[PDB]
Amino acid sequence: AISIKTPEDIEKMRVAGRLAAEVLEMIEPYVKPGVSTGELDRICNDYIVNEQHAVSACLGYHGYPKSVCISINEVVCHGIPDDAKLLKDGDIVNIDVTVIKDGFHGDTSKMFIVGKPTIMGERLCRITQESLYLALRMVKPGINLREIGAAIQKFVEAEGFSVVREYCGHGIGQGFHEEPQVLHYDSRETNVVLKPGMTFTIEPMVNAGKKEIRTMKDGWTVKTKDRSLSAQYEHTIVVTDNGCEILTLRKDDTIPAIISHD
Ligand SMILES: c1ccc2[nH]c(-c3cscn3)nc2c1
Ligand SMILES: [Co+2]
Ligand SMILES: [Co+2]
Ligand SMILES: [Co+2]
Ligand SMILES: [Co+2]
Ligand code: NA
Repeated sequence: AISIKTPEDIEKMRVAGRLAAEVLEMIEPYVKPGVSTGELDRICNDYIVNEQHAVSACLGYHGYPKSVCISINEVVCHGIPDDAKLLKDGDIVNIDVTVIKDGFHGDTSKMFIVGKPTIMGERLCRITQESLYLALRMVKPGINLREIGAAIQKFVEAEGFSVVREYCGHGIGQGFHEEPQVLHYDSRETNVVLKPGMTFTIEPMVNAGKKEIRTMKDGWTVKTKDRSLSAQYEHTIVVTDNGCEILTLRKDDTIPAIISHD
């Protein structure tokens, strides 16, 4: 559009964003060696539907068959939960949740390391999260999204890693994937000035190796071409008069929910 949310709209996004975040806090103790991604997905859907009184935006959307996306190791994104896929020590696992409540969407993802961490896994997860946080700290009215993507890329590359090009952040509200596209790297194509009341996600995908990615024969599951590890974190935000408010913050986040400039 780009769609500006009213205060009422924003309050409903606060509620959907909290619910999405709560799914991620809930699922954590279940993420252990020997659990399958299929069970994790069931637990999440059961929780969203029967405790939260909400629904998964994933389920049925363009025919997607499950309720969350679960992406392990070299899978970059859109991993499909499966009863036969079991987690094991050292795995890094992204769970991407999107909840609809009262017509509004809340979208967020985080990494989990399973059992005994490996050093590359810990590092990649930490740097990815730090790249999301740096971008969040830049959001305010007047800024251009190009600057934010540029800053993500500079940081990630300086840390020896690479930024997935083909996937980005997005506006969100009564629609799951709204304008604008929120690129996580510098592009001359990008020119979006932020205004208060915009709501969008930042969701960098970072590869320990080379940025290149291959989609699977299923035209969907995405892996890293060099089979390097890939990590992602995502938050949903609203642009405020002097900053942003994070709508999907968790107790384990180490960034304030409200960021203020001046
Ligand atoms: C579940 C179902 C359909 C989904 N379509 C998206 C998507 C489009 S651009 C970035 N993400 N993600 C999905 C997750
Ligand atoms: Co997606
Ligand atoms: Co998401
Ligand atoms: Co998203
Ligand atoms: Co360490
Ligand atoms: Na991954």
